[PDB]
Amino acid sequence: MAQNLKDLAGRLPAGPRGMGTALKLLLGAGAVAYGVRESVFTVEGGHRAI
Repeated sequence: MAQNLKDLAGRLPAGPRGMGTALKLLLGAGAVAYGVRESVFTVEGGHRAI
């Protein structure tokens, strides 16, 4: 008896989405945080910086 067979034809151009966006966003946030931290330094008491 005839059965159900799915038939997909043609391809739509594009890339997979969703996971990539999340990862990129996370990376950007981490980079920004890292940059800010690098910009700041602390000199503790009794010390002096040149």
